Amino acid sequence: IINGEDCSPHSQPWQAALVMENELFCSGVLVHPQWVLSAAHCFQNSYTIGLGLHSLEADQEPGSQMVEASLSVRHPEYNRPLLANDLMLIKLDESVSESDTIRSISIASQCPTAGNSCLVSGWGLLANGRMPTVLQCVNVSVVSEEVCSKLYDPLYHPSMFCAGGGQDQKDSCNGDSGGPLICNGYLQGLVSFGKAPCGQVGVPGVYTNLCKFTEWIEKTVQA
Ligand SMILES: NC(=[NH2+])c1ccc(N)cc1
Ligand SMILES: [Zn+2]
Repeated sequence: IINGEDCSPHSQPWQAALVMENELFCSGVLVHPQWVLSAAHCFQNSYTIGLGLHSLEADQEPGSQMVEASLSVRHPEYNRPLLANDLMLIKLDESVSESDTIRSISIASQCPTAGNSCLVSGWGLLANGRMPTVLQCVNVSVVSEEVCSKLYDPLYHPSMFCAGGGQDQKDSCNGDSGGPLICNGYLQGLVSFGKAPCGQVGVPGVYTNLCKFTEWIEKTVQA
């Protein structure tokens, strides 16, 4: 997250983290007590999801569950077109509790609207160059489908939407992938990609257009 701040301790209780060896590579979103939503390019044969964590310290977090899983469904249309349909559903090895630091969120019912101020959180690279210690928070608004489609032509696809790109250089970055983008208390999208370096004036970051997969996500979970 570039030019963000420290989220209020557990202000985003749906936020999830994907960890490999000793590091952290992606984030996710708890959209169901047994299902985590993330970005397809974060695929892994097996996962280790950290929930209810303001900091990546399971010890400093009394209320946090480091669950695991292995079943993950990538969208059939991922990367076709290139970078398109970037979303994936990870099924937890076990349900989770419904606590005050771990809560599932609902997926945006309607689609993005330009200028609509939203919020994105994650543990990716900071405004400077490093890894943060606690979840970062930054606010970015949605860009008209016109500006977005033109700015990223031909990579732009209906399964994506831009946000940010303002002169406040607020944007996402490596490590924030899969992170959640909330608008009006709803999960509008997920961190997908964007031109590097991050935080370029006029170059908003692209996210997954979840409103265009509401039917698929449901269908996939109920089977
Ligand atoms: N928002 C961005 N510029 C971005 C998002 C994801 C990513 N992997 C790299 C850059
Ligand atoms: Zn805490």
